[PDB]
Amino acid sequence: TIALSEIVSVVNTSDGRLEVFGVGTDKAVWHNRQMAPHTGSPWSGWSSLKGQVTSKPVVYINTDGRLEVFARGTDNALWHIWQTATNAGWSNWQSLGGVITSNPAIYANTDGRLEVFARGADNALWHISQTTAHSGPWSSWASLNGVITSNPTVHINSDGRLEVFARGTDNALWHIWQTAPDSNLWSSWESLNGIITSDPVVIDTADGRLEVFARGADNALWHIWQTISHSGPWSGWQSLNGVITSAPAVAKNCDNRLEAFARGTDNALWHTWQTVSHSGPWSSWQSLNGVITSAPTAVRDADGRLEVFARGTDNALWLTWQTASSWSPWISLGGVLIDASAIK
Amino acid sequence: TIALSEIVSVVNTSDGRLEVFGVGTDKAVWHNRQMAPHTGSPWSGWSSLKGQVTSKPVVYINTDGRLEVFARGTDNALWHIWQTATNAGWSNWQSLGGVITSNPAIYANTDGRLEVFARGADNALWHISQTTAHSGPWSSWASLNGVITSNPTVHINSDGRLEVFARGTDNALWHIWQTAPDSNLWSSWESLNGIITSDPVVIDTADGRLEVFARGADNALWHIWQTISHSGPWSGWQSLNGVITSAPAVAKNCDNRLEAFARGTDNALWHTWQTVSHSGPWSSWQSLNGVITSAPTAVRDADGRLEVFARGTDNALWLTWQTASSWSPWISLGGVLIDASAIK
Ligand SMILES: COC[C@H]1O[C@@H](O)[C@H](O)[C@@H](OC)[C@@H]1O
Ligand SMILES: COC[C@H]1O[C@@H](O)[C@H](O)[C@@H](OC)[C@@H]1O
Ligand SMILES: COC[C@H]1O[C@@H](O)[C@H](O)[C@@H](OC)[C@@H]1O
Ligand SMILES: COC[C@H]1O[C@@H](O)[C@H](O)[C@@H](OC)[C@@H]1O
Ligand SMILES: COC[C@H]1O[C@@H](O)[C@H](O)[C@@H](OC)[C@@H]1O
Ligand SMILES: COC[C@H]1O[C@@H](O)[C@H](O)[C@@H](OC)[C@@H]1O
Ligand SMILES: [Cl-]
Ligand SMILES: [Cl-]
Ligand code: NA
Ligand code: NA
Ligand code: NA
Ligand code: NA
Repeated sequence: TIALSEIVSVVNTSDGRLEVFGVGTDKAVWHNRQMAPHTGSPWSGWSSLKGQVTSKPVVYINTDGRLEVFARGTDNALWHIWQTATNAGWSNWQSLGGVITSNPAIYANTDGRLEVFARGADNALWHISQTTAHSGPWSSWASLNGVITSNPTVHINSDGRLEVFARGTDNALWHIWQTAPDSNLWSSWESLNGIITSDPVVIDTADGRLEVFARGADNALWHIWQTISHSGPWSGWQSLNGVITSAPAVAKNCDNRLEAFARGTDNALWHTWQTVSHSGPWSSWQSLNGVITSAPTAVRDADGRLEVFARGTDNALWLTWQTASSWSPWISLGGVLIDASAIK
Repeated sequence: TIALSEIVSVVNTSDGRLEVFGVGTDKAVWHNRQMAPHTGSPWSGWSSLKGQVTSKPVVYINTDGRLEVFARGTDNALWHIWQTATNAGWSNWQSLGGVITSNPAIYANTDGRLEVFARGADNALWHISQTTAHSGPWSSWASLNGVITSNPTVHINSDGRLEVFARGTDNALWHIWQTAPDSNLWSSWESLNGIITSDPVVIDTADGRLEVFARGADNALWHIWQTISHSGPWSGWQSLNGVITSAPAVAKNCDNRLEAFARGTDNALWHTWQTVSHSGPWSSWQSLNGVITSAPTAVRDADGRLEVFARGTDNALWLTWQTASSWSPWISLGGVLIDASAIK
């Protein structure tokens, strides 16, 4: 099992609007977007992209600005749907085949080719990629092996090498990396040790280091980071304390200070942030209230403010954001969302 | 002729350090970099990359994080030098041949291939590109025609199409764009009218629109923007007032508010900024003091603060940056820099 998942995928679009993707009771993918590129913009409301999915739907932005959404289908294949033009209309759902047993994880190679990572029936990590920048057709499926028990997460190093993170059968954090940008050549799997009870979250720091956050065996938030830009050795695990009842979400303030969000024991949203600078010590955990039934999802908007989404007790998506002094009261974006995570 | 040029090229590197490139009295390219990814970091001091150049040296970051510097040689060919590894050592200077009559202008295509633009002996716009992502070999040279009387500037649209801007023989702003990302297919040249007396500066707004700044016939700062994301029609010219005696420089605050810098009639650095938000009205012009002998060069650092470089009366490079309340007093980074601009 893993800590309670994020309920939506969010992106800050090429025209600076937040757009959220979730799963309805009907197992279709629904999306909601800001009208305007500003904190507190009015929202479209929920509209259906249809499909029938059995994973979290995961949006990624192509290097040409076109959104593309990846999800496991009811047939256990990887499916996708994409904008035919930047912030315009959508394709039909198309199958990329395979059989997958996790949420997909996506990143652009330095050459503009999306690469998708997902667990297989064998609990190994599999991958498939665009054969040309921001376009089909796609490569054959292949395996990067391992034995994983969490959803995988991918990020790019500051030298353009993709790196993937996942929990192992021993409940340690494991990782594997490209040996060169855009490559089909990967490292061996390596253990970063620890005992983790959530999906891992990966972010690039202002100084080009990967930093991974995960819930610990004690339900505290832990983190570990590359000690040199795009390189090991890693720091070894450090606790950020708290007692959290969901997966964490992490985003960068516009001054690059990291901020972590998670559900607390009182079912409120809690957060901890770097103080002073992106090199600064972490704050005490503080409450942002709400009563939430999912992990929070955090994103920086076009005004450089953090916005956080979470499911409420009514199964609506609710939203709070940074103000000059504080955070805004929770508002409802409505909808009825399910946790469709392929791993729970 | 054109307004007095920027003296350096600056980048925020893949490990969040500012690195500045200039030309010495010896016509070699010199560089200076922050030790640490923070406002007020100590600097390396000036070190030589050698070469013998007759343009502003222009640094660009490859999609794999490797810096690459482009300059016209004393032989009037395009030359370049690149990091062999991300924030590591440098190649030898290599010729990309051709004959050019402007500073080079560089952007990455969505597929990771750098494309370089420079004026020819015929005063047409010429271009050359990497044949593969972040690597040689390079394409043949070819012309995009036109007749230009300023250094060209290139930016990518929010839909991944490169667009180039330059002053025409009629002193209007002209532009030309790719018809598709990564394409060799371009539009016809189109006039945006106006009368401009500086190189144009181009920036992408938070909402995915190109906005161009240039000095006017009245030595005021003017600007014009795409009215729709990655699309015409354009806004038509609007004055931001001031009386400026250098080219302008523009950067984005970490909340995406645009800020323009230029030398004033008193030879001090002056600036004007968007107030409230990236959609907000522009401030009155205010002084940041100094006595400068170049256009300013503006960049946002890893702490989300603007830093501005300018040549002093002693021909040293000086530096001021945003503080909580104000701006820091000018400090000297030393060196002896010349304006090597291929167009003055
Ligand atoms: C990232 O996991 C950190 C874990 O490190 C382990 O070595 C500790 O025994 C354990 O403490 C209960 C932590 O959860
Ligand atoms: C973020 O959740 C907002 C919640 O606010 C709570 O105070 C309400 O009782 C409850 O009302 C349905 C909401 O779910
Ligand atoms: C994201 O919300 C989608 C839901 O919208 C609701 O308004 C519908 O009643 C419901 O259809 C049964 C959908 O699941
Ligand atoms: C961008 O140039 C704006 C120019 O627009 C011209 O139409 C004006 O006559 C002229 O006013 C003196 C401005 O410099
Ligand atoms: C940015 O320029 C700083 C200048 O400050 C001036 O106040 C000094 O007189 C002068 O001293 C050499 C410097 O060039
Ligand atoms: C960027 O500064 C480079 C200059 O460094 C100076 O210290 C040297 O005297 C001078 O060599 C004649 C260089 O041009
Ligand atoms: Cl668990
Ligand atoms: Cl002039
Ligand atoms: Na954006
Ligand atoms: Na905060
Ligand atoms: Na950077
Ligand atoms: Na300012």
